[PDB]
Amino acid sequence: STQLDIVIVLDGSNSIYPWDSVTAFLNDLLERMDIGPKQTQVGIVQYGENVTHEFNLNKYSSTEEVLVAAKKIVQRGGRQTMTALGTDTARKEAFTEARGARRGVKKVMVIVTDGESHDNHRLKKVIQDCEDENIQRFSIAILGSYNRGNLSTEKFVEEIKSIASEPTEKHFFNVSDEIALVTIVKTLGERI
Amino acid sequence: QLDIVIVLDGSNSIYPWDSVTAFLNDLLERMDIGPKQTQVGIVQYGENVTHEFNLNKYSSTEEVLVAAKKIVQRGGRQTMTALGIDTARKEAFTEARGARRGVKKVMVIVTDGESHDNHRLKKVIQDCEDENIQRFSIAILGSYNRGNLSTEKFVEEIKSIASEPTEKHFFNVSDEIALVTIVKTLGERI
Ligand SMILES: [Mg+2]
Ligand SMILES: [Mg+2]
Repeated sequence: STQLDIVIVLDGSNSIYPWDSVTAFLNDLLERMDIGPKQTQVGIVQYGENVTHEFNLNKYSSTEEVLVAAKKIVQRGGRQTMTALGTDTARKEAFTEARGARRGVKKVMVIVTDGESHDNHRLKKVIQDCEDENIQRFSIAILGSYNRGNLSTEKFVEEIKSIASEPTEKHFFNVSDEIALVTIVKTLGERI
Repeated sequence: QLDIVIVLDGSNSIYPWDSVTAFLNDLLERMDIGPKQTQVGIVQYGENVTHEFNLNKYSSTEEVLVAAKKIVQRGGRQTMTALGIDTARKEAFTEARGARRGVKKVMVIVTDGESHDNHRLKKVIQDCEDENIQRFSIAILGSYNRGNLSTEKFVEEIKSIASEPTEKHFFNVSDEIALVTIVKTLGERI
């Protein structure tokens, strides 16, 4: 039966606004989980230019504690968007026994971003490494800032889709804007 | 809490071998291996039997995984399943090779053909029953189907090796490349 190690990878770019929309997403997604050492564990990493572990997989042992922490996460911002670095760091550091990962438990990564990555040339390798380590990946593309800035989103969407596990349609979410993020909580939760 | 001995048919008809090592990797990487947790030993048989490694040879999952990938196919024409199972019972499951007193013994048998020492199965299996060894048996029908051979008799033989209820302990795998698909389910039942 179930058991789950979930690491949410958050793009802290300034373009994402309002930040309340992201924390609302975290709250609504996480409150529907049974969090504990013998159940689901959640770890959160935020990236911009560099990466920060907001908290490890075994930092909190109850849904209640996680919800309190999730709300405290502040937007770190950043010039460049290093999604490959964020994902790779999550694989290499977040999903390790030292930080709480559990032997034999299913691994799930949830990536939320609102732009193409400056280190997109690393994605091919980074994604394959996650795949070899059996990390199911759900990727979320927020088209808000791009649309508000009249930027074509075609390539952006293609890039974020490439991060999602197959079948893509089930692991990739095209979110029109920040305020619409909480809208996918029900579905994402049913698929994780 | 578990002493697991995997008994692998090494007969040349099984192809590609990477399919068997992929199965081992995927199955073993989900276990917590150690002298205080799960222990794994592997035996490979053909016309003869070889202990790839004893139950207490390794004390961690990572070590087991590195060793598992190194296991080479030894081949053979004769499929001495009875000998393989019997050797696992009286040799692999001994305190000398790492077996822990009081821990549950689990055997996982993987083969792609009827055994040439089939006349010994009833006796060998009964001895396993007497010693309380839970048995999971996996029949790969790859070579048989490719060779257009009937599989009814083959499947019945492998089912007879599995502990009851057969539904829980026996697995019918269409071909080598499909072996990896039972890892999840097998891992949950052990
Ligand atoms: Mg941005
Ligand atoms: Mg054979």
